[PDB]
Amino acid sequence: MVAPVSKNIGFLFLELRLDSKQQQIMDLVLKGVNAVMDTHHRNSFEPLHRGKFGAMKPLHVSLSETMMFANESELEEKMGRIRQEIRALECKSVPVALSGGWLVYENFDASLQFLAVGLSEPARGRLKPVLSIVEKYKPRSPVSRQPVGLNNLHVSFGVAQNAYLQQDESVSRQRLDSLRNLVATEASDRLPLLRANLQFRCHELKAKVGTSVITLPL
Ligand SMILES: O=c1ccn([C@@H]2O[C@H](COP(=O)(O)O)[C@@H](O)[C@H]2O)c(=O)[nH]1
Repeated sequence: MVAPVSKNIGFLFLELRLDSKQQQIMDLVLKGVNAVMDTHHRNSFEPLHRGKFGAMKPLHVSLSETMMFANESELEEKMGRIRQEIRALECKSVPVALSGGWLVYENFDASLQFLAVGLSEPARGRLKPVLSIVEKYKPRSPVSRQPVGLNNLHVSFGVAQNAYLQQDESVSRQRLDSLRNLVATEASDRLPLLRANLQFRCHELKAKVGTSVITLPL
């Protein structure tokens, strides 16, 4: 069939649309990181804020794991109840800001390594009511190995292929840990610039509902 996996799946997130200045800042930051990757013969991080023809692509804050409901109608009803419960909050908007240094997250099959920065403490705190609403409605049997919560809220800014994906797991983990050290020690000088400028106020959430993306106003 068509989309047999994604038909019952929902996922909640914040959409971060970069203005022209934020785009230029991320161009500059990632160019400096990738110069360091070149120097050290590592894979480069593809910038996540630009697509084909340099078209701007929004970044995101994931707010839920991949949620697999019993059928498509249950997915749509639960997403609608999340939409209403989020509207019912006093929240007119949620702020997004980052703090700390570079983090590198591996995806579920270790093929991709995401260069990211964690959300600042007040930004994570403002999302706790939203995260509670998600926890109330998510399916009890998870299909993701990585749950999404206050402890790992982040924005990813670039993504590299794991060159050691098909090597021994110990070799790949050693290369990932030295990569984490490498970007932190050698490619951190523009993080104050990134943290000062990659700040957002979101007036709505987004959800992937099956194959579609819908908007949940605050
Ligand atoms: O604590 C975490 C949180 C997320 N991820 C992974 O980081 C990737 C980037 O997620 P995101 O930036 O799209 O939210 C995803 O593959 C996710 O599974 C982790 O490895 N650990």
